[PDB]
Amino acid sequence: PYACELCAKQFQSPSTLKMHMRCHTGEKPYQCKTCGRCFSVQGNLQKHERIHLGLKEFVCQYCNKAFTLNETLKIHERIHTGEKRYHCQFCFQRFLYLSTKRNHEQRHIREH
DNA sequence: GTCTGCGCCGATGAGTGC
DNA sequence: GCACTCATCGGCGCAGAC
Ligand SMILES: [Zn+2]
Ligand SMILES: [Zn+2]
Ligand SMILES: [Zn+2]
Ligand SMILES: [Zn+2]
Repeated sequence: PYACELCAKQFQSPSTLKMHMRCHTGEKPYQCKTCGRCFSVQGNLQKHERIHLGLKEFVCQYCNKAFTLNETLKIHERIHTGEKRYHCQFCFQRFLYLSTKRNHEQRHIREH
């Protein structure tokens, strides 16, 4: 609907195209008031700002370890739930971590 | 050299509400 | 139609264990 003049990717609205163009201009409008690091995406600055607060607000319901970000907590909880979301494309094996799945698939390929 | 665990990013998407 | 918030998910880097 809204196409990028520089790489042909397409977007839904003026605002999402405007956001994508920052990948090409390097514009980073949103500046951390503590350390001065700038971000292209306001939501990414907000994650960063949690680091300076030092409040690890996201707590594991299984072992009670605390984390700075919700996403970091959720990745951690996979250890407890047994969620293995990375599937080998060649066999039944399932993996907790993407890097491990990738190395396992490469072993299939080296065998042909 | 690989597996684990995790800290911190870029960039896109879903949901929401105007 | 539109923008905003937060989720999502890959990438990367690293340290400890083996
Ligand atoms: Zn582009
Ligand atoms: Zn900062
Ligand atoms: Zn836990
Ligand atoms: Zn396999």
